[PDB]
Amino acid sequence: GEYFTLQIRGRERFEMFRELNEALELKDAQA
Amino acid sequence: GEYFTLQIRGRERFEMFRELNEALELKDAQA
Amino acid sequence: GEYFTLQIRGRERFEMFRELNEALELKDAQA
Amino acid sequence: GEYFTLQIRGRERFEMFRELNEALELKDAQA
Repeated sequence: GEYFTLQIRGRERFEMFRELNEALELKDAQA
Repeated sequence: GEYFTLQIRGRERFEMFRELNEALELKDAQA
Repeated sequence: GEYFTLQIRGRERFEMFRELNEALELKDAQA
Repeated sequence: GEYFTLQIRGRERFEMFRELNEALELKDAQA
């Protein structure tokens, strides 16, 4: 369990990955 | 709100997308 | 190497995964 | 066109996003 940084270039593509990470984070917030 | 099919070639890559869809689906199952 | 189907519900989210698959497919088209 | 950082927790999940970003980056390297 470690923390990694994902620096991507652009703006819209970064939002796509942000959505996939938004649901995963929701898993940790499944209370 | 419609249903779309994503047919990908390979096997491991398909699992990656499956994980991103596993959390999104978890959002719908946030009960 | 097999073919799998990824049926997702919604419309915008499907586009996100479509982009990640658009680049991967571009890898196979790296000629 | 800007640069954003995606800090995710874990280790395997970060690899998944790294793959989707590996192909996108390959698009910029389509020479």
